[PDB]
Amino acid sequence: NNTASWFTALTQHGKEDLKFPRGQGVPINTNSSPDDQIGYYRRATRRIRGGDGKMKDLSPRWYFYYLGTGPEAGLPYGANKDGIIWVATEGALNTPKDHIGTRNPANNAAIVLQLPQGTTLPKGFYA
DNA sequence: TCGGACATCGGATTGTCTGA
Repeated sequence: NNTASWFTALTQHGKEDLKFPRGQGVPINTNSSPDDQIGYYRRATRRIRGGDGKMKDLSPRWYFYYLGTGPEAGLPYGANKDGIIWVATEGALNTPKDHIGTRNPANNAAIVLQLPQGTTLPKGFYA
């Protein structure tokens, strides 16, 4: 409603869940420092009614949140939770990114998620 | 101004229109 990821989601089109090699996965963001570049993706799988009136489960969306923000703001980095994967630029600081926070869609459009050139993605995520 | 309806999932964590 009024709290969202700063970024569009990575859509999972295949069987493989999202995951990244250590050091990879944090979006580009000119308002972020390297110390800021740590957080998680959270999976959201929606069940919706199609135009034929039949229900269907859409491809999962994985949204990025900086550490200590968003729906799992209280989770420490590395905590095991289904549908949460952790990412950090090497050397990022293990502190909540309060000053970045989350996005209010009434005030700001999402940034289309950009990963660093050469980032590895699992099959079924489109690059 | 702003809440809400609705689309067909693209972006619904939006886009678009518009009644109130």
